[PDB]
Amino acid sequence: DINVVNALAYEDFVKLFGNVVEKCPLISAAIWSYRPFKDLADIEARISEFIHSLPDSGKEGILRCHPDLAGRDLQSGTLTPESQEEQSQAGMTTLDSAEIVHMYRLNSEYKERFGFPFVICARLNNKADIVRQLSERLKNRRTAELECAIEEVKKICSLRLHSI
Amino acid sequence: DINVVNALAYEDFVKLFGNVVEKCPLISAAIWSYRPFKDLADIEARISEFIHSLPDSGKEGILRCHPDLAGRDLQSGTLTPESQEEQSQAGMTTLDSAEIVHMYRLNSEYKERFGFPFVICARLNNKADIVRQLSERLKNRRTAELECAIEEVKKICSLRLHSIV
Ligand SMILES: NC(=O)NC1=NC(=O)NC1=O
Ligand SMILES: NC(=O)NC1=NC(=O)NC1=O
Repeated sequence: DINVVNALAYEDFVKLFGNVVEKCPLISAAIWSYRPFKDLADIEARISEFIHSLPDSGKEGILRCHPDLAGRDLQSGTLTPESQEEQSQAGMTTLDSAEIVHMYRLNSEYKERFGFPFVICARLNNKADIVRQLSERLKNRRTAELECAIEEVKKICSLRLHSI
Repeated sequence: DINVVNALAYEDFVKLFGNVVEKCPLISAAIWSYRPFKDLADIEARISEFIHSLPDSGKEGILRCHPDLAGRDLQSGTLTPESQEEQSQAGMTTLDSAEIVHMYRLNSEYKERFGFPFVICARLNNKADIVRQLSERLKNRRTAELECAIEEVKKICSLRLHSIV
């Protein structure tokens, strides 16, 4: 109900919406300045607007706040609830030994090339789609890759918003 | 040693510097793009420039990521390590029921006016300085108070950085 949302104290707005962009509560905290909102779509547009106003370093910074698919945080039970649910949905929690070594290998190569983690919208992809895109995006130039990765962040955000 | 900082992987850099601006690891994460850093001052300068590049809503957003002095989080024991140590040094951890209630009311008035928390460098202020700044800054215009608050955020960041050092 956009009306209860629009009436939220900023503290409560940030508590509810503070993880729609992984570990970046600043983003949701920022867009509260633009209340009242017309609908959830208004909130989405404001968030996209904010992200796109950032320098490239800010975009890369957002990416660096994300945990690896099937990486240290998954295997340590230190993912946020959203990341944990999303990664299980994409099959990351039931990878076999060979699949885990492969994901490690693919992640290391990606981060070495680009200087941020590989990010994809897990809820929109299965295991196979994920390996396909990783191998694919590995071949991108940095500028094109940054745009690609931020689009996945925005998709993740939209789904997270709609799960609230 | 800046050489060692300059050699950190972003995962390690974010882990170590991710809380120099409260609950805003994004800023630490962003500035890693500009490495190598000449010195600590280059780091602070990149932080400052990043913050200054944000829209006003981003600056407000940063402030909104800070907990209240003596507030729910302190009482619940759910502050970040730095905030916890910083409020204890400013005398927020040994307040009686009266004072806790009084801090709550001052914070309520400020945040109702400005639409973000009252932020002060706690490691440079005692409990009486805190109440005094709270009352003076309540009079500021919103435009001015935003810049004043952000300066305090930069002060906190500088001392967090030097504590890491
Ligand atoms: N791809 C990632 O880097 N992280 C994952 N994508 C999601 O949507 N959730 C995650 O945990
Ligand atoms: N003033 C605040 O809003 N927060 C406090 N100032 C600090 O320096 N540390 C805090 O926890």
